Amino acid sequence: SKTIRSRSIWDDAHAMLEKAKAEGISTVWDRAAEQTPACKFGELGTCCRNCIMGPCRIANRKDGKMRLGVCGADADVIVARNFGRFIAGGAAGHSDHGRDLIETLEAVAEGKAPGYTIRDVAKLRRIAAELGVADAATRPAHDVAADLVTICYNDFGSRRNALAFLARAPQVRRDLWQRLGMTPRGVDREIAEMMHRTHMGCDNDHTSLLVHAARTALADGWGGSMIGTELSDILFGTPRPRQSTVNLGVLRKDAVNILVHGHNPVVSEMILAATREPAVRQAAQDAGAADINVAGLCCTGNELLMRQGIPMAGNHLMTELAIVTGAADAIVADYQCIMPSLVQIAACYHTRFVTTSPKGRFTGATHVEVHPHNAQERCREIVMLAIDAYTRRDPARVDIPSQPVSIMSGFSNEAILEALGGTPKPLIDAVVAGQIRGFVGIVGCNNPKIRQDSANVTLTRELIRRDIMVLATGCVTTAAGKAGLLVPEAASKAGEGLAAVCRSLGVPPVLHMGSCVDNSRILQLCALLATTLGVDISDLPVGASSPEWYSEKAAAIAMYAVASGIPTHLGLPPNILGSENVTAMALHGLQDVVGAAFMVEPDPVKAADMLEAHIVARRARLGL
Amino acid sequence: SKTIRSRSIWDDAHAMLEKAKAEGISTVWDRAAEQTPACKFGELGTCCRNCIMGPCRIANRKDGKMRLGVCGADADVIVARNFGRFIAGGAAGHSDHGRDLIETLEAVAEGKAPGYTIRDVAKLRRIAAELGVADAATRPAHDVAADLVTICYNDFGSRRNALAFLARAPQVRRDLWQRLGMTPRGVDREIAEMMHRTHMGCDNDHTSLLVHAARTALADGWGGSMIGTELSDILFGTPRPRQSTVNLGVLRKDAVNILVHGHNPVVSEMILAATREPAVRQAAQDAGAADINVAGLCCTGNELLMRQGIPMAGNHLMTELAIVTGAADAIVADYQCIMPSLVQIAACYHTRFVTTSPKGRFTGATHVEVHPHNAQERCREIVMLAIDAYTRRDPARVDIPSQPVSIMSGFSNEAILEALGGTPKPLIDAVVAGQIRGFVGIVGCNNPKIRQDSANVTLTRELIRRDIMVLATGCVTTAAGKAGLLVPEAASKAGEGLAAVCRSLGVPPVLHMGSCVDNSRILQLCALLATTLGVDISDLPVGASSPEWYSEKAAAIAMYAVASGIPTHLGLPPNILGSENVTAMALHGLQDVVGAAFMVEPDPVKAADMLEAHIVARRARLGLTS
Ligand code: SF4
Ligand code: SF4
Repeated sequence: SKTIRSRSIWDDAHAMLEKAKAEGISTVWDRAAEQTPACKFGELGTCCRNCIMGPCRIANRKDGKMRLGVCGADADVIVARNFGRFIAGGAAGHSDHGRDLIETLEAVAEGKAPGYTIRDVAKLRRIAAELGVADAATRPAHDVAADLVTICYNDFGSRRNALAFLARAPQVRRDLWQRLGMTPRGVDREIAEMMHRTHMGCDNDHTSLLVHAARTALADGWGGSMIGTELSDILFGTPRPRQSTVNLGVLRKDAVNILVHGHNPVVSEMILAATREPAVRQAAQDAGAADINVAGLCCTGNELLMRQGIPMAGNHLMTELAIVTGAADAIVADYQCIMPSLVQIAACYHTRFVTTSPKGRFTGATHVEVHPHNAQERCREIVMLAIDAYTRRDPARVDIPSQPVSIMSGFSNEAILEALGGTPKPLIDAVVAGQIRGFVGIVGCNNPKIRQDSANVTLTRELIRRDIMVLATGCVTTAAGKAGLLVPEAASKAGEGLAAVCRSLGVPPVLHMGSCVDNSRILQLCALLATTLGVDISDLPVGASSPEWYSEKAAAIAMYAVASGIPTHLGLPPNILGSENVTAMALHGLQDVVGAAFMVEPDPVKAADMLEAHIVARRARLGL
Repeated sequence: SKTIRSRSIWDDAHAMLEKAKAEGISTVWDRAAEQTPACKFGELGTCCRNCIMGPCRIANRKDGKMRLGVCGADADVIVARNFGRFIAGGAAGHSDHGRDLIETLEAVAEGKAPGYTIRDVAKLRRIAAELGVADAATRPAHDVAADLVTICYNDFGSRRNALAFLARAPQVRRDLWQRLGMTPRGVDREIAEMMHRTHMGCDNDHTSLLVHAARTALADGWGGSMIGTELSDILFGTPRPRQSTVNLGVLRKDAVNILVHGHNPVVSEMILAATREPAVRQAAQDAGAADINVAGLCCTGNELLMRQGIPMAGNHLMTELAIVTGAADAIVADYQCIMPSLVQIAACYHTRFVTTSPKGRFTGATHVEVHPHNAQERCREIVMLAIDAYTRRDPARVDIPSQPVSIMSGFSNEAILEALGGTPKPLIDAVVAGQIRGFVGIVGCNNPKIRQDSANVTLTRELIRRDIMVLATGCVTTAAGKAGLLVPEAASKAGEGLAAVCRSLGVPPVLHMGSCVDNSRILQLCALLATTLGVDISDLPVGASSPEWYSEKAAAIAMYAVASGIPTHLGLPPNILGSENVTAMALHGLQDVVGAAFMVEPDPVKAADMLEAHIVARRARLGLTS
């Protein structure tokens, strides 16, 4: 099938697309084909639905009609307001995730979270001292956790002048944010102000609207996401380099396969612990299974990969196909980027679709709500439902298509610095010498409009060939993994300088740094290098790219990378092209304001050319 | 012009529409006509733009295509998510307003707000004692204010189980909210969670989404709005009954006319103070003006009316027409519902359009940013700009069309209770006796799709005829005022029972209770009556109506009225009709959950029939006669 081949570059995707077609199961690609018309105005950003004087659409007509909304708003305001709410939704996704981590650490500190502990007490004391907890090195760990909880909760209040983790940014970058009015003050406050600004008759200046969009996204990267990353390491362990596998072949015919899906490790970490209890393992053996096999999907799978080495079944557009294998006995979901089509496809088989969060409700799903105080009990119940569903699996409909590909994961900043001997100096020297010319974080998703992982893999190959080290998060993890680029042996596919540095360190040329919230690790690493060198983040030879993005969260990540001084490439444009002024601001105007701008380029080789050109220019301004 | 007559019921609007037509000035009605080819999918709520796998539209096609979005979401999820974000935008409008009041009270308590004071120390001590401030009756006033500021800020945090003012609601209503998962916890938090829930692949159940929409709106009415109302009374005075005038005739040809527009009294109160300084009045007289005349627009005008008796120039669709009079020397705006067309229309005259808030930026406006620490200085500078613009006014293009209509305003709950002798008992006795059969809060805006104020005025007349007292806020204030219903003499236009009670108290049959944020006053009054009688708010003979609404803030008000147990009528439907399940939930399903539901009815007489039917049924459940 030429159509099936055009939808992905992977054999395991192709095999399940054939199977789904033979069984009459429609997938995300089929629904994408139906929605291709949609609305030109929605794509251009020139449709407004923010009050019922409208809806209004801005058109270019010879009679001059429909140039303004009923309230008088023009294309610039309407597009900027739509883009702002788009960003606020992405920031809110990371905000609630970070807030949930605070609640969990507070529950542990109060002794009200059976089965949860502080896995990394050393990191707890370090982070707490960094944020100003008195005597964080010597006081009882639960006292220290409670004080860190109070600081993090205060960043979710309305009385701070600047977020707590913002102190990591170099002084020149904080002074710039202050002059611009971009300093993030409260994680929830910026989201709430954006919704106020975008109400009819509030903020009607596209420049003002975009400035607060930067402030809202900065409250994510230096707030919601960074709190989520650091507290997750404290609760569940700081990642260290380890080996694992990826693709649909990680599912086992002889085992109970449980796929964790969503973003929150607070649930998936306890699911994993439940599968290790003797009575639970006995129920699986009583059912005829050889073992219980947990495999990861999306960001919560990335989290289990970084901290436990749990194999990854696939990324965004693989999620439906994982059920089509016939071996998915249960999907355990929390929230974000869980396509509701999985509920209907699970109904085609024996698969149980289990929801666990009060925020992630899916009509028709089996809801076993998980909170810290009952997670150990509830996650036990959830694994038992998976074992029961295993006994109802139809063996004739099982087809696990591929053999898993080996990967190396767990490259937190702590692991990176340890690999360098404890300081960033060897990394700076390699950059100064030109063996590593720069770094690019590839952090994108999948999008049905782009052949799955074609741009992710091509861009990754292009960059490491040019001695540009790649930092991979999100869906790119599975893409780079299946291409065999996440192992130390892949240095043979990097340039001479990068290959030599990788072989001397024993690391791959592509470092897996975690989930989408773990893009905050990349902010931290950039901030560390800039502070060490005494320059701004906008002076570093760095870049960010999302070749196949789709979600509001990806746009928020791109926005706070740009606002932090990181040139950011997107494979597809956001819904803003209906305003030339907003588009020019995103592509060019922001360069004069924050020292970086967006790039839109669907050709991954041309994308690599543009990212390299920025890296080269920044190398020149550093005198290298 | 038949078209001009069809656009409003008021003579002052007709004259300015005729004037605008001859001068080639397009108004909101003209732009509404251009946008009448409104997207069907946007109107039905079945278009989703929440990711760039889309946009997606759900259609009812013969070939069965486009039944689901690319992610698999159906019409129920897509409509419920769009409505949730719609509600969050309205709640965020009130949230930021209340937050600004907290900052102003904090600035006063620290002595960093020249020209601001605690105007109502007595209410400060009462509110602070109510929320748990230790020794609020005797401690220094600035110390008490600082502790109340801390309590209010904590409601804008993420560590509360329930908002502070939620304790006003009856226990039965709080227990119901708790079981349903509707208890509002943080003013900003509920807004943020709604944006998280409506992200792709998060909340994909329309019932769950609608329940959190109720929780988000409750964080407004019992949080952002209620904090805004009470702190505004503390900072600028608790309203008491007073006389004033309304309509475009409140503008004076011989004076410098300054129109305050927006929602925040922190700015308009200092503008008024600036126009009262002797040196500023001297510059106006030196320029040839008899005086400086401040007149109000929209909610900030409602606030100046309630606390200072400052006359109101007009409501939503009058804002453009006020500049067309040719006598508007300056518009001073803060934020919310300020149409950016005013900037272009001001450019057709001498009028200065001044913005004052970092949140309300308008391209091409004159920005003089106002904060508590510099408000006294900046507002003086702003009034001077108005005097200068007055000297450039074209006398030939001036046309102030009408004579002002007298109104009575200032009916805070404190004023109502004082008129009743200090307790609600005389009011309860009148309801039990059947002289006052029920209460309806009419809280709507204007909408170009409805002839201006035709439904607002007709519904108000229908209700008071049936002995149903009307509580008026927002744009309804100007509507009821211009019809002469905001004066005690209007008791002659009410039924026999309501007229007798009004004459016994000396009050109009329509009580102006303030701005849109002051709908929290109506929540407080309903909660007080329910608590006194030992029943739920859903047992009281009450209703709420928004016959001509348009904004997200209006939908948030309607949602938290319903969620609090108040049957709420809307003249126009929200963009939800593309989902029958969501529509059925809003119109019927919610009745079984929170004891009230939405009503959509564009006929104001039928709306009065439906509101009265609920009042009668609740009267029976209380064991009262009709
Ligand atoms: S806010 Fe303005 S542009 Fe948007 S729908 Fe309302 S009237 Fe139209
Ligand atoms: S969230 Fe779902 S329905 Fe909405 S645009 Fe994205 S794919 Fe389409």
